[PDB]
Amino acid sequence: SPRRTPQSIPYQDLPHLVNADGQYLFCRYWAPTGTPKALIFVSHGAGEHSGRYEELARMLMGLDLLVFAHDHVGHGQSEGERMVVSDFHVFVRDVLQHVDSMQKDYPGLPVFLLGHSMGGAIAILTAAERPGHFAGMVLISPLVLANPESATTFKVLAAKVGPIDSSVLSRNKTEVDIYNSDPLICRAGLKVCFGIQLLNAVSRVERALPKLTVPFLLLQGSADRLCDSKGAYLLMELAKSQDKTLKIYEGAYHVLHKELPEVTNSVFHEINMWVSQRTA
Ligand SMILES: *C(=O)N1CCC(N2C(=O)[C@H](c3ccc(F)cc3)[C@H]2c2ccc(C(=O)OC)cc2)CC1
Repeated sequence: SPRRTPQSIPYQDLPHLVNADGQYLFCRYWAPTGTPKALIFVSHGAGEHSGRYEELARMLMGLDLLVFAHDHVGHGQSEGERMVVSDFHVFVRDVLQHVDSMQKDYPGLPVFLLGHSMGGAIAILTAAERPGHFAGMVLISPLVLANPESATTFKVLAAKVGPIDSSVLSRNKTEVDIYNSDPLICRAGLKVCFGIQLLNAVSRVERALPKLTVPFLLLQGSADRLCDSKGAYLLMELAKSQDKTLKIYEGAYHVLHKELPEVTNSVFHEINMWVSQRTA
């Protein structure tokens, strides 16, 4: 019987990969017409999927980069129980599988990571697992901090065994409406087991910072209620990277690449300049 996405589309008709656990991951590619100058993997956040990066990926592809992504396990069109992961390292392992496959096909090219929220924690853990392997990282409100009250709470709830208000994601109301009606987004509350894996991700990110040397661009909104801006300042201070830059968007919420047009246009421009300077 054909393996199908959670939306019932056969994987045989879609770009995909099978991970180390035998699970099908839905893949996306945005390849330039000419020979690519670099590769870039796009790592999405919790509850979302790779299609949300369509416009950013088309901008990167226009700079002669070959952009690629997959929906993380338990997300979007990939297999797995929704927003469940046996251990957070599965996300890192699967990104390395896809990166290694692309590097086999395009040897010699520099490879960048771009990650938002949970996807940024995955990008940090990926670059920390292979020091010197990546040319750079673009982090948009990465998940690097855990609230201590939620942390102790989830540990006790896990020893025994609510959806986010979409308006906190962005000040751009049309983008909030798009988010609320995308069938590939999981807007359900956090499962206790997955909350534990996000706390593991935060703890692992803390331990990786003394070894994190990859160049990075960090974009953070000052009014982000999901990833507090304090974490972006701590990441700038604690990462060992010789090439690190922070840009703060005053008043902006969490999803900077889908924020008010003035913020989104600046985010696209800053990522373009940063990646262009490091692929020249
Ligand atoms: C990006 O993919 N992410 C943004 C942050 C989000 N998140 C945490 O880091 C919080 C959390 C809580 C308990 C845990 F056990 C593990 C992680 C969770 C969260 C933060 C803020 C809110 C909110 O509504 O603020 C107003 C809801 C959830 C993970 C995904």
